[PDB]
Amino acid sequence: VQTMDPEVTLLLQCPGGGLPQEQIQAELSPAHDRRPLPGGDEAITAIWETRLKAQPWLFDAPKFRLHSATLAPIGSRGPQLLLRLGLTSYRDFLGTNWSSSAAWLRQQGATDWGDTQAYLADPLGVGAALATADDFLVFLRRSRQVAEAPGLVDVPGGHPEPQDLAGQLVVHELFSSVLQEICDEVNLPLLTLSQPLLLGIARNETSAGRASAEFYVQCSLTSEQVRKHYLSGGPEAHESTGIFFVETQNVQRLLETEMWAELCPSAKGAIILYNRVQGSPTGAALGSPAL
Amino acid sequence: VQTMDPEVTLLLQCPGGGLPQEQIQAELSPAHDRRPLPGGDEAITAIWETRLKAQPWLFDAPKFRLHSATLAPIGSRGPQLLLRLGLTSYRDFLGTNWSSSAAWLRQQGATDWGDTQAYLADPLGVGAALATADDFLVFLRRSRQVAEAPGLVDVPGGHPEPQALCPGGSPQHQDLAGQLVVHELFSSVLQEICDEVNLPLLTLSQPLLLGIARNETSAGRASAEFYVQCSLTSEQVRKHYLSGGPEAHESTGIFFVETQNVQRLLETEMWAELCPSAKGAIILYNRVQG
Ligand SMILES: O=c1ccn([C@@H]2O[C@H](COP(=O)(O)OP(=O)(O)O[C@H]3O[C@H](CO)[C@@H](O)[C@H](O)[C@H]3O)[C@@H](O)[C@H]2O)c(=O)[nH]1
Repeated sequence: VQTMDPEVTLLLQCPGGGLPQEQIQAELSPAHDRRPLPGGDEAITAIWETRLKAQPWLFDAPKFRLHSATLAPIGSRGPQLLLRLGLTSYRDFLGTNWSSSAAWLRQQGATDWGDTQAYLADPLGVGAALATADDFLVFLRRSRQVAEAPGLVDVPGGHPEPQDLAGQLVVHELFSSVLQEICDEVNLPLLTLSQPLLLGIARNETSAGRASAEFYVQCSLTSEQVRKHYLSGGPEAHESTGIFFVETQNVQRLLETEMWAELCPSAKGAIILYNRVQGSPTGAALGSPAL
Repeated sequence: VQTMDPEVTLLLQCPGGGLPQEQIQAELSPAHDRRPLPGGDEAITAIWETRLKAQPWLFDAPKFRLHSATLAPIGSRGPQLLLRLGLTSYRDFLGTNWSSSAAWLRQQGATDWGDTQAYLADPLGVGAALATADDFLVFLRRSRQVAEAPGLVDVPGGHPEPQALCPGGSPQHQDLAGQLVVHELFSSVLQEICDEVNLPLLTLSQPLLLGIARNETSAGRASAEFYVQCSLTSEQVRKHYLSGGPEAHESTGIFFVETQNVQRLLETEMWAELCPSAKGAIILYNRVQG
């Protein structure tokens, strides 16, 4: 499903209102992993060592890989969504998605396996349309020290990391990770946050199609209280350089403004899915039983 | 009655031909319900929470409980078959028949009440040998997201709903008339075929009951197995099933087998793809319909 702004495409769009954790299953399997490059993965090793010469402190972290997502039959007795996930890493991401030869990898991939992403790490990111009690969406200015989308506008992010029921632990890890990041980066108490709702999955084409799962999260605080909580942490309590707010009523028309050029690809996917899927009621995160 | 597959036993085999709906009566009574477990129904509650953690989409719904069945001599006035039914639920079903203690429950029941099923929920399922105009039986492959027998090949079937006779909810035995219950059993069969195969009701004949088989992996849970004919051919049936794409249904494929092969069906590698309840339907079909 192609959207406007060619930086962004939609892999998954959930039905209206979004989907809760309880209606989602995950399948985590080696069959969902990246395919070994044509040929040899030491090309990844070469890039990793070429970087790391310039930045010796770089560390490789494990990530979930998105292979595919399938919506179930409308109003069915099973889960409404199945996520097929593999394992990948930051090292493989730098060596494939962000490598110069990334364009070569997608063509050879769709040729060989009939899937452009077959030779790409495709780590699954997470993002959130965080809505305030007085109906604003929260945005964050990225610090200029980052190589990816420097100085641009973002939404609260995250990165889940790997640790029947196995699939539910993964589903749980994904949903928990967006709450954990909102608390850490925006400095909000967990009590003030609703249970997240998945809105869909968007692909960043500037990243050669890395997907990001986009969630809706409601905050019981007003836009003024959030800002205070954010600032009260001080410059070192968050890795963004500042926060601001846009009325939910103005979010739909937002792409007319000069702000859209400020937004990073991930945040765009979040806004687009928010406008299309919209929100629905959920209770306090603390009121839901943890697994 | 040993059926020959240790996964299947026959509780009842109908005459003919199979029995039409007009010849069958149901009696509901709280005496046909499950006896309260010695430990308690709290053991059922613990198992329910555990199953929900793995599959949150599971829902508890009321079910008919099969207690027993009795045939009468043909020519006798009134029903030739009486089904004695209780009320149970999907929660009780997972907490008893699919409990790890199931074998221990069947023993306690045998000792105490002289009935292996005494402490088991035993919801009554329905299934259908569905023949097409060009003489194939129809088969469907189960999803992996089901609570039991994931990924196995099955016949059309499902659970009759007591809540269908009294939409008010929380059903009592006195709220459910015998003839309406028998009707719900026969109608749930036709409706399952319509919903999962996307076949029009007008193409389906009135189901004939072949008998009742037990699923020994589910600790003897019983299913009623019906014979139903379709006026459409295998090809047309496949087309109907295919409209809407793979996500039109939760089943993952439709398959056809010649009725002549059905007789020998379990000398074939197809047999090893079948869940127990589908094995029950084939064994009764072969025996009652040929
Ligand atoms: O009350 C219910 C009923 C169904 N489900 C779920 O929806 C699915 C419905 O499957 P269904 O086929 O209707 O019941 P099963 O118990 O899963 O399957 C058994 O019952 C069917 C009809 O009796 C047979 O065809 C199958 O072979 C037999 O395995 C179940 O797996 C469950 O996941 C519930 O959560 N609560």
